[PDB]
Amino acid sequence: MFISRHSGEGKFLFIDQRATLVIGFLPQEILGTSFYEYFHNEDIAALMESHKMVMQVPEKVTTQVYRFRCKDNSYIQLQSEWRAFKNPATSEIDYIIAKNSVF
Repeated sequence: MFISRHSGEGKFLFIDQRATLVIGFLPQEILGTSFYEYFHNEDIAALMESHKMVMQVPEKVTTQVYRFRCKDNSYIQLQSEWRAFKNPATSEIDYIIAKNSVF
C-alpha cells in the first residue's frame, strides 16, 4: 500500500507519495536510514533472514507480518514484498524494491 526502495544493506532510498500518512515520517526523516532502525525487537531477527535471502536469490521474498515503528514511536503492522536487482557488470545490488502492505 506504499512502495519504498532500499540499498543492498536496507538503507531507505525512496518512499512513495503514500508512505508518510502511514508511518508518519517525512521523506527527509527516513531516507538515508536503515530499515533495521524501525523493526520491532521481536521481528528484526526474522526480517534479517528475509533480507539475507533477498540478497541471495533472483526471486521475490515476502516477509512475515511485522511491526514497524512509526514517528510517534507506536507500531503498525506491515508485510513487505522485497526483490533485489544486481548490476550485471559489478554484481552489486542497485536497489531493493519494496511493496509494503499495511494492516
